Amino acid sequence: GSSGSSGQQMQAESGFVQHVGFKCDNCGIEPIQGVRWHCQDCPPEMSLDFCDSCSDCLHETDIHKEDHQLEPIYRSSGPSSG
Ligand SMILES: [Zn+2]
Ligand SMILES: [Zn+2]
Repeated sequence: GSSGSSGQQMQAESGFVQHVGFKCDNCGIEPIQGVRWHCQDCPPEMSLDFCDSCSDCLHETDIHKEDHQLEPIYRSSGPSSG
């Protein structure tokens, strides 16, 4: 059991992961804060991303479908050069 909500203010700050570039393909929230649900079924090119809010939502597109699965991405993992 888990569920959280928030508006649009002082969001980008010590509290939740701020994913830049990734936008929710459900509501349209970008950047995506918190956990970024990245589809697993979809290809690496047509990879989708849903916000924790739209994590329990169902979206079906040309490629994406309801059967497809989603991966809860808490923190963003990259090269972190430097
Ligand atoms: Zn959303
Ligand atoms: Zn998919």
